[PDB]
Amino acid sequence: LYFQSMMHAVSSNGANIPALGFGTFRMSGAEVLRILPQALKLGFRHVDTAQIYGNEAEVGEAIQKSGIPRADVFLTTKVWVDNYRHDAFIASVDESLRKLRTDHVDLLLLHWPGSDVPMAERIGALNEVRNAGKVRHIGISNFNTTQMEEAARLSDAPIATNQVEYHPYLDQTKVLQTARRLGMSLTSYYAMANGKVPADPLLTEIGGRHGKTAAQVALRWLVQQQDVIVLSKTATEARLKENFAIFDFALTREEMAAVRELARPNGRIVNPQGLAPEWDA
Repeated sequence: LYFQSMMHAVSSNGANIPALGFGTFRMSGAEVLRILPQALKLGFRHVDTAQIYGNEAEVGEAIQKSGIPRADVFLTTKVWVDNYRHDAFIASVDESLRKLRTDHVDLLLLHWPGSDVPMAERIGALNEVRNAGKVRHIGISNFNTTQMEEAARLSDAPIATNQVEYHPYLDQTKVLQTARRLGMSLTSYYAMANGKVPADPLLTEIGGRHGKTAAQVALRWLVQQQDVIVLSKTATEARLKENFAIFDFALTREEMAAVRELARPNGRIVNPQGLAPEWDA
């Protein structure tokens, strides 16, 4: 069918997030200024950044210089945990918008659940900036299922997505099931599992069958799942074009089950003490 070879957007409780995004996590400012313009030319329309990454300024510059109308880009940033108290929260959002050279972001996330600031205060501030017209959609990041349920319950506005580490080596069964019940999506980071993916023999085998790399296989395995969005880090023009070409093909049912078997109890890469929650077991 005509639309099955094209990138989809993912219904994310009303947010419609493009299934593949340009993630600026792990990217320097200079890397962003070089590569993001090319990404946008090539056809990327979802850009993901955060206060803590320190590259919002360059994201803003790159988008502005691209000549892509603002309304055509889906732009996400994240509130850093140091900015969680109400007044710091509101101020940090205005500051992000100055760096991003726009009056609104499409999506604003709480970056991590771990904080002394009450959840309802953070969720309250998310809703405030949404109502102010500074944020179109609100969401969360690295929340466990208990916190997802709590966020959905406390928030007047729907929670669009939970952005979490997700790759073949980390099982997200419980998180996905909760997301789908609550109507939110899951946004994946670390699809490549810090280099494990290109070295995986099973993924290279499946990739071979389709004329695709192990990397494209992992990206496809994510993007082929219902309600899953994937962020890619492309620090060179070559990975850029490769990562984008994942709507060409589909994995068989058996290929999907096999990639799912790669999950390991020690597969999680990102686990900062204090910020990370008690992950679902």
